Amino acid sequence: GMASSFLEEVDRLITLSGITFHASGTGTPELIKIYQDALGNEFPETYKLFLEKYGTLTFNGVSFYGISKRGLSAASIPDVKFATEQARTFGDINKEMIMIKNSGYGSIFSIDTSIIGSEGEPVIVETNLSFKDNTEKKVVANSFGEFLLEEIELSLTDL
Ligand SMILES: [Cl-]
Repeated sequence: GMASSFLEEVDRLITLSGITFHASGTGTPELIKIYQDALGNEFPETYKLFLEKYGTLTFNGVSFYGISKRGLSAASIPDVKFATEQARTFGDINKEMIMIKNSGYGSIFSIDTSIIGSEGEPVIVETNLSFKDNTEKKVVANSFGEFLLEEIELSLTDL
């Protein structure tokens, strides 16, 4: 299914691609457990697969957050614990959301563990500057895996 074919597909696409993908490479089963416990969230299967294989992934300056090289000592994005804790402190996302991408000002992308898509995983939501005021979310992808594949596909057509 989608989750069992996810890593093969991402690799197939990175292989075809001639852009450089920057991956921390530092995700491990132990660190995945530690991040989930710290944030208070279960990570969806495609996100944990991504964490284990890539850790983080940045390409064309498009950055998908995760387990950075410094791990618990990360002091900036693209570490997902850093980003998520920070956003919660500032009210831009809540305790059920895991921040995974920030495409310029006022556009935050999260795994929403409270909103399930059609593949048994949490969807990706986009939230903006007024989230702390109105809590509105926009669904922008059916799962973490599908979101990442969509953005890598876009890189294969657009400069
Ligand atoms: Cl890193």
